[PDB]
Order: sequence, then structure tokens, then C-alpha cells
Amino acid sequence: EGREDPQLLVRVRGGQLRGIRLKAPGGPVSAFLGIPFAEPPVGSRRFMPPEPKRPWSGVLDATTFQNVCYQYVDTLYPGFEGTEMWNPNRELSEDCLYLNVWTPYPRPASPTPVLIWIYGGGFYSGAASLDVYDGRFLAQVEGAVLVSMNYRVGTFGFLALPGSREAPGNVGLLDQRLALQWVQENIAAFGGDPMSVTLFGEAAGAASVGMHILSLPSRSLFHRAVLQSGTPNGPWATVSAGEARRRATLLARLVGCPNDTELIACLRTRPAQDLVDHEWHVLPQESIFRFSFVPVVDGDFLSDTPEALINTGDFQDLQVLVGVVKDEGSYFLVYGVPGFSKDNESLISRAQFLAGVRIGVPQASDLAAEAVVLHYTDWLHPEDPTHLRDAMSAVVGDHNVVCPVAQLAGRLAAQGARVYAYIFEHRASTLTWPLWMGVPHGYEIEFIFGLPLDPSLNYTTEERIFAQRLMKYWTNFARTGDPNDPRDSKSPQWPPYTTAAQQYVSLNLKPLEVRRGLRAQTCAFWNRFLPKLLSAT
Amino acid sequence: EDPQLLVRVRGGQLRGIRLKAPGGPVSAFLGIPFAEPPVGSRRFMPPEPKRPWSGVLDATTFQNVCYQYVDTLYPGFEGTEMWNPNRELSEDCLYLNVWTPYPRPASPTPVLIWIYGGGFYSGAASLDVYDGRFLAQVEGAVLVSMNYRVGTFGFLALPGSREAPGNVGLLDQRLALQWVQENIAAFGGDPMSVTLFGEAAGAASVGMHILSLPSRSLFHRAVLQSGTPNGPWATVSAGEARRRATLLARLVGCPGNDTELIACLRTRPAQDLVDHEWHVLPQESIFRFSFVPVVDGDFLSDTPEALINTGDFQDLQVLVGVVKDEGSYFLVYGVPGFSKDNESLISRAQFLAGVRIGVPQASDLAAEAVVLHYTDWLHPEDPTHLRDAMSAVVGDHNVVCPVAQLAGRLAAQGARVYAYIFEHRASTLTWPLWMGVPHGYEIEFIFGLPLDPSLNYTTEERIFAQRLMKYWTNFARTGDPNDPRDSKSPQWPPYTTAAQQYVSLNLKPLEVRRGLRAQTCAFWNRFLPKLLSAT
Ligand SMILES: CC(=O)OCC[N+](C)(C)C
Ligand SMILES: CC(=O)OCC[N+](C)(C)C
Ligand SMILES: CC(=O)OCC[N+](C)(C)C
Ligand SMILES: CC(=O)OCC[N+](C)(C)C
Repeated sequence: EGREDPQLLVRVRGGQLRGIRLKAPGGPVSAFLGIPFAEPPVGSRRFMPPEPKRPWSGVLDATTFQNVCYQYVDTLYPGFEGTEMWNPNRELSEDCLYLNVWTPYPRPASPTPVLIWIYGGGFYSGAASLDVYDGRFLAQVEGAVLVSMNYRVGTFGFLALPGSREAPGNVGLLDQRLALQWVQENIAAFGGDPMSVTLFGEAAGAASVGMHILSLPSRSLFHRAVLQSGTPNGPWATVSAGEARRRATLLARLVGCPNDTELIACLRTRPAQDLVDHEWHVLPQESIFRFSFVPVVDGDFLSDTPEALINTGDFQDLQVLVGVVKDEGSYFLVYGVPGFSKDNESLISRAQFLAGVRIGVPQASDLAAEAVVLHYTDWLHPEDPTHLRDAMSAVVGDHNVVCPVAQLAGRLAAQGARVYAYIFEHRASTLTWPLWMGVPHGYEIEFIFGLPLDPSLNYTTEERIFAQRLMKYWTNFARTGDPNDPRDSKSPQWPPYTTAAQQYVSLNLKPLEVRRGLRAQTCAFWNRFLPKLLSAT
Repeated sequence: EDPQLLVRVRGGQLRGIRLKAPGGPVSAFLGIPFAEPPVGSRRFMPPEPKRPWSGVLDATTFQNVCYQYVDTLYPGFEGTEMWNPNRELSEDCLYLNVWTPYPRPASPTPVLIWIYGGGFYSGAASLDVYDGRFLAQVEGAVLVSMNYRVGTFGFLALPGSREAPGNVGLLDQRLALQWVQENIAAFGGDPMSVTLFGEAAGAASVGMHILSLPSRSLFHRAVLQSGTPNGPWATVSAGEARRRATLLARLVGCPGNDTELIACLRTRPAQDLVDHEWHVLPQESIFRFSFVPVVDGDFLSDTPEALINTGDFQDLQVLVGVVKDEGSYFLVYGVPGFSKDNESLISRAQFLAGVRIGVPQASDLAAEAVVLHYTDWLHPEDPTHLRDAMSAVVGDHNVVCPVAQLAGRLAAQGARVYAYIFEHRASTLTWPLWMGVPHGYEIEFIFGLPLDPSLNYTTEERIFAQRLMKYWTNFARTGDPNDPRDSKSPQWPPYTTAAQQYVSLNLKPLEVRRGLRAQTCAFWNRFLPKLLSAT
């Protein structure tokens, strides 16, 4: 050193770091990218819990994103931005346990509230390095310290032989928890306040956040929580120990691995790509919005099912912001429901709808699927292909996201939590998906992170202002447990969600509007009636 | 001797009576026998045609009311008593009534035949609300109404027996219908233009005549108000009628072997039979009736469901409808928490318990499905919502969805169907406001009672009754309730399975709506049965 920018040199527990001055529209920010927080989970360490990173000598370069965790790469629409923006943007490697930090430049002189991002992608994909997760805007405009981590996905993250030592399951969640521990020890070196840490995440990232809420060793590592379009409860976020065993064993067979020790040892000899090549061959039914390797109810990380834990938990101390986008299901329809495509209007027949329901509600008996169809049919125009297309989307959206979230918000509020709920209804003007998909899963993230503030991205002026409002809600919540601006009143208030009033807000170009009841009639169908059909048949 | 009031029918001569309607005279012939009294050994038996008589039969007065249960829930209260017998009870009750214009119509006039309701356990053609005076005077209609046997007398069946074969009260109706074919021309009626109409059990009866072949050559058009042959209450199986008859017999000390059991039942005074009429139902219930038409494989060759699903209805015109609050009336007759004397604000607990009684045949799982569907999840515990939903459950299950199913099957199988919902609450109604527009309270408007100034209806209601009398009689004339001279009201379109159009009848002009409680009736008509099947 001696000739470098003295504001980019920072020491952490493992040693010295050098970061990079980045440009944001309104001025510079500090970034520290690819900081290792675990020993590379390679070789004999595959499937194993992470071990904390051993200290390095000299100055670690933290100026570039590190490798993305080994994962399936989407091939449905090759060249198409709508899917490619979610694809890995760095080399795939099992050596991938790194985190990123953005802070004001120069670094804040007083302890600053910290936001920790956890990406989604079904627990089989994702990366903290994608463009839509760029922390520079929140850092620059809000003065926030933003942290994001890679965590293992797919088999590498979630393959489990429950009860074994060598593959106990949930290790991707343990990667996440280790990064939270890293923030506790080190974030003050960056001017971050370890006593004000807010988790946020979308989809599987949101289920992750919820699992940290429900897991006692994680509880002391953060203070507030944001869950966007995902929950730890519901039909996809977890599996039974028995089902996890069954999927691990089948995958083992499919790659030529015929006592748990022997089987796991043989899996550890397999090239990473082989595991990925076979990970979609283990699902019990033809399905969408189901993922092969996900958190498992081990009776350890998750001491009971997420359902049981939200029903009996004490959440007096907790503050949560939860919400959904207007069209949660539409995205998933093109990945497996015959009749659906990005390249046409996807008008479908009644027959194609009944077939779609079986794929979208894969665990449903015949009677249960008939209930779904009868509920979502418009009996005034039962054959209308536009209505049938839109109902198919709502089925998948309600079943996997909207009603799981409605449930969570009710259970948390009944048991002491301060809960704020939203529905995000603005379709980005630069969206490349067709109009029929409305406001698809994942397409609020862009706005929360402040991308429209970059003039080179071609968003409208209104979108720029709208993004600034949302960043303000998110960071006000991180800061105080309350998204409302303390100073400004009469400009509409966001009231807490309660069981008695069921209030939530619309997020769009218009000022906040307060609505009551989150899909209340339909979610009574999913959350109260459908289960009772099962546990009686 | 007024020559207008003197008629020769096939069985001899009759003398009627000049009655006064607000607009002028009408001729009435009340208490005309159409069958041999069904007494002694004829109890439970099909009716026999009335033997000829000498001289002039006096037909100036209503005859006895068929022997039936008399309501005692609210003694002296007009809202219940208006349906109670207004003449003496007697098993000797097979008589009918004819109103015609005065003077007698110069050319053959369309004929309307009224069939009363009363759950198949009660009713009479002599009630004030069934007065044919107004329709005769204003519309020039020939109006006919009969007594038919109710309760055990009309519907106690031991299926396959010769002495108590079931459905005799429907056969009573059929005989009155045959009498109209043979005799109505002498009164100026057109036997080639006969429209049946009826309400509740009367509408179910009209529907049973639609579904029974020997009845079909006896009328040309049909109106079913608030009732259907299909649904949960209008019929029972042979097995279930046998059981109820066998149980009642046991309760009155009779006696194994049909002949013997039926002979012993015939020795029993009428009131002994009625005394135990309400001790044979399988469940604690409301909107259920002990003795009703039976699926005998004869009058009804298969179930009403089977017959409407497979029938050919191409030559048929039908008018069907419901009132806005079909179920409210019934709740005070057995659902804890409900009374006419207060607002009936109930708890959630009272709502779940109320559902088991309103849907008595429902399994635990089906009951929950109903509760979950009718709960408003924004206001799950609000007493006003819970009360109104209880009413709605009972109305939909028993009348609205049964009607929606019938309307749909008829339209699809070639019938011409017009549907309505009746939404005006009579200003003179003695029932409380929370009951809204209850089961049975459209009848007085269609019969035209608001036209009697002594009765204290509003001017609005008089104009409104005139509109309804016109739709009903237009329908009788042509099979289309639209006025063929008026150039738009707007027009009442036919009900079809595609468009599902029906009209609201109230003080405002006709409004066309689409879909008769479509989402909720899918639940009852499509989902609940599938829940029955698999469980
Ligand atoms: C988008 C999505 O959920 O993909 C799952 C199906 N897959 C991985 C085989 C394409
Ligand atoms: C649907 C899926 O599996 O991945 C898309 C990326 N996501 C969920 C973060 C928007
Ligand atoms: C009013 C009604 O339909 O109930 C009949 C049975 N009752 C009155 C004997 C209890
Ligand atoms: C209590 C009962 O079932 O009958 C009421 C009279 N009715 C049905 C003609 C309106």
C-alpha cells in the first residue's frame, strides 16, 4: 500500500481486504466483492456443513464478484433476456462461498443499519452477483450497508440422507447462517451496525428468511425480516425427512451409486455436472413450482414442520414486512403446462385447464383437483379461453405464494408480530415477457434495489420516482421496524396487518391505497378446506 | 235465477255466485266435486271420478280443507295464520273452484290452473291469497284451483302394495286436470290452452306433471314458483317411504304384511295420524316433510334427476323463479337463535349447528365445506353476516340451486324457459325486516290482491301487481310473458344455458341479469354430489 485509495483498505477477522470505488448516479460507493466466509466446500466437504474460512496472509483483492455456486442453467428460451437475467453471470464452481458488501463512500462515521439480501431460485439456482441485486443504489441514496452472500443450491446445498453425519441436509441454510455470523463479527469494520440487521429475500430467499426466523440459532443474528413472494410454509419450500431420503437415494442410483457412508462417499466421487444433469429426474410427479432438493424437516435446523412452528411460535419481538406481486403464477406456466408459451397469447381450452391443474397442484387427489377446477371456473363463461388462461395462472400463484403468505401474515400477527403486507402491481415498462403474464414473480426486485435510478436502463421518470419511494419504505423498515416516513404525514399511511382488519397496501405508480383481506375467500379454500379434504378423504 | 250462474257439466248442473271485483262482477263456482270422497276404505287409495248427481248442485261456497296439521308456532299471528286452514278440516275434501269473467267469455279463453304449496303436508285452494277474482276480472282469465290430499292421506306409501301405492295426492291433481279437459269449455275455458302454475310444493307438483306421461296431454305450459321436482325435499325413494309408513304405523299401534298394516291404519281417526306425522323424519331438520311424492317407478318412472337429465322437452314453455330470501321463513321453525320477535343475530357456534339442521343429509366434511363457502372471511364472526348466510344456505340448497339446475336442463333439452327473481317486499308484511322477501310472499301480487283498496297496499304495489298479472297471463296466452303490443319494457329474454339471462321483478322496470347464483350453485349442483359419491 501507500499509493492506493486509503478508503478501500479494511481489515476483517480473516485478514486485510482491498475494495473498489463504484459509480452510482448520485455519487461514489464502496464495494467489497468476493470476500470468502467459509472453507471451499469441495472434495470431502461436499454435502457437509460449512467450516468458517481460515485467515489469509496479505491483502485479499475484493474488487470482483466470485464464482457462482454450481447449478442448473436455464435453456428454455436461449438468448431471451427475460430468462437470461437470472442465469449465472460468473464461472460455475463448487468453490463459491463468498459474500459482498456495499457501503457509502466515504464509509459512514456512525453505526449504520445493515440490510442482508438472500436470493431466490427454487434452492437450485441464483447468485448474489446478478445485476438486479446490485447494492450500489441503496448504499448511495439511502446510506445503507448492504450485504449479500452466495449459498449452495441443488444437490450441493440440499441433498440429504437425514440422520447421517456426511449429508445431514440443510447445508445451504447453514452457508447462509455462517454469513450472518460473519456480519456480526465484521460489519462494524465497514461502519455497519451489528445490532440493526434486517434480512430480506425473494421467493426461495424469502422462504430462507422465514426459516431463519423459525430456527433458534439464527434468531440472535438479526432483528427484522422482509419476505418477498415466498414463505417457509407452503407446498414447495420444504420436504419430509422420508421424501428427502427417497430423492437422494434415487439420484444416487441414476448416477451409478448403488449404509449411508458408502452411498455418500460414492456421490462425492461424481463430477458436479453429473449431479446437475440428473437433478430433475427425482420429482414424484410431473409438476411446476416444485424443486428437487430443498430444506428438509430434520428435527435440528427445523425442529418441526414450518406449519407447526408458525402455529405455536411466540413472535412478540418480531417485525416483518411480507408481500406478493400481482401475477405470481404466470412465469411458471411456460415451464411445463401444455398450451402455454411466451411467444403467443396462450389462450387455452377447458381440457388444457384440467390438465394444467394436475401439474400445478401435483399432490392433489382427483377430488381435490376437481374442487380447484370448480372454484376457479367462471360459471358464466366456463369455456372462455382468456378466463381459463388467467385462472390457470391464479391457481399456481395462489397455491404456492399468495395463500402461503396470507397464512403466514395471519399466524404471525395472531401471535405478537408487527406485520406489514403489500401487493406490488406495477409492470416494468422494460419487461420482455408478454403482456398476458402481467406482473410476474421476481419483477419487483428491480425497483426495491433502485435500478430505475440508472438513466442508462431506459425506465420512465415515474418509475424512477416510484423506485425511490420503495427504497424509502424498505430502508425505513430496516431502520425502525416501520416503513412509514416519520416526518411526512397525510401522504398515506401503511397500517399494520391484523387478524381483525386484514389491512395491506397497493404498491404502484399511484399513492398508497389501503385494501382489506388478502384474497380472503380463495385462501380459505387453500388453507382451511383443502387440508381437511386430505386428512379425511 | 241468473242464467250466467248456471252451468251443465258432465255430472249434472251447478249454480255459481256473482262475486264483486274492484273493476266489476265475476262468476265463481266454488266447491265442485271432482272425485268420490276418499273416505273409509278409500283412504290412501287413488281417487275415483265423482258419480253424477241430480238437480242443481250448490257451488256458491268453498268446500272443506283436506285434513292436515295446523300451525301453532305463533298463535294468532297473521304471518303464519294466513296459510292455516280457513274452512273445516275433513278427509272429504276433493273439490275444485272455477272463476270466469261475468258475462261468460264469448270465445274459448286460456285457462290457468293453480296448485297450492304447503310442503305436501298442508294448504287449501280457499286461502285469501289464492283468490281468482282479480285475474278473472282484469285479464279475462278462466282460473281453476283444486284441493288435493296432503300428509299421510295424500302421500303415505307402501310401494308395490295395491292398497297404499303412493302419490295419490298427485293423482288427485291429475283427476282435477282431467275434469278441466272434460268440463271447462262449458265455462268458456279453452281446454287446448291450459297453463299449470303453483308455488313451493305446488311448483314441485307442476314439475312432476311435466315428468309424468299420462299428465302431459292435460296441459300445454307450466309455471314453477319457488319449487322444483328435483332437489332434496320434493321426493323420497321407495325404501325411505316404506320405512316412514312402517314407523308411523308402529307409533299408532299397527299392527308385517302390507294389507294388514294398511287395514289397521284405515281404522284410525284422522287426528291420530297427524299426531305422529312429525315423528318419522330421519334427522333433526328444517325444510323437510314426512310424507311427499315417492319414486315408485310408476307416476315417476325414475328419479326427478334422472328424468330431467334424459327428457325431451322440445314442445314445452316454462316460467320459473325464486324470491330473494327463500330460506328466512324456515329458520324460526327449528334453528336455535332465530325468532320473528328479534333481529336474530347469531354466533358462529350457532351458525355451524344451524348448518347441520339446514343440510340434514350432509356428512361432517360436507357441512364444513358449506360453512367455509358461506363464511365471509373478512367478517367471519359478524352476527349480521352469520344470520344472512344461514338464510342463504337454506334458500340455495332447497330452492335457488334446484331451480337453476331445472332451468338449465330444460333449456338444453329443447324447452322454452323464462326465469325471474322476485325482490319486492310487501309493505303490509307482518314478518320482521331481517327475513326480507320470504318464501311465499310473491303469490299475493300475482293473484292481484293489491287491487283491492280495502287491503291497504300502496299505489306503487297496485301498478306492480298489474304488471305481474300481465306477465303471467301473457305467458298463459302465448308461452311468452312479453306484452305483444307494448314496444319494450325492456324485453324479458328467454333463459339459455349459454347466456343464463333472467329478470328482476320489483318496483323498478325489468332489469336483465346473467347467471342465477352461478358460482354458489356450482358448489351445490356439481361439487357436493361428487363429495357424496367418493364419501
Ligand atoms: C423455472 C423453473 O421452476 O424450472 C424448473 C424446471 N426446470 C429446472 C427443469 C427448468
Ligand atoms: C422461477 C425460478 O426458479 O427462478 C427465477 C428467478 N427468480 C425466482 C429469482 C425470479
Ligand atoms: C313450517 C314447516 O315447514 O315445518 C313443518 C313441520 N312442523 C311445523 C310440524 C315443525
Ligand atoms: C310453512 C310452509 O311450508 O308453508 C307456508 C305456506 N306456503 C308454502 C304456501 C308459502
